Amino acid sequence: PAGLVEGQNYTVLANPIPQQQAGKVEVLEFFGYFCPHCAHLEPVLSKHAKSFKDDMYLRTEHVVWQKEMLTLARLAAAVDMAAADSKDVANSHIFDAMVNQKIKLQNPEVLKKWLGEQTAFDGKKVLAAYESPESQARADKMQELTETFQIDGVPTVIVGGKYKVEFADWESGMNTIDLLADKVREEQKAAQ
Repeated sequence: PAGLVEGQNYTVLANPIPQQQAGKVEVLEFFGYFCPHCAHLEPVLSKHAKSFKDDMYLRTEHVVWQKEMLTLARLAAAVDMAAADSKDVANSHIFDAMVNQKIKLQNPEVLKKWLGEQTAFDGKKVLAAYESPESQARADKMQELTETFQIDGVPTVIVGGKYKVEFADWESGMNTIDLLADKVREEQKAAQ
């Protein structure tokens, strides 16, 4: 009952998600900017990621559950691109705008004006990223992942491509991530 218990604090995916970086331990969060629980997880997870070892990284993917949602995935892509060095501020700003302010960032006309006005993070650079072909292809991939892996709830966190965190609350889930990361690290080394 202590530590990792399959079916209790984690489960194993039927089909693993390929990691972006080989030989590292990926922590993958599926989320949506419209999602209140995702906005609450955000500060916990982003803080915890500061503790990550050099062989771990946090990857995020926005779900696409309807055609209108692709714009939000393109925003997520743009933040990843242009705001890599201050993603936390950007996500903070976007969750507030969507969840608290009720701004329709899923509408490109609304989103582009809003982005141009942000400076707590580099809104103009994120706007440029949004307008780039990279972001359209990052967003298409998010839809593909959503459908292929049947991600039907957010937030969802998967470690090492295969271990889904079953959260009791956000804080305890961070401990689960650490345990799963060690499990992965030593699985991947034992197989090499």
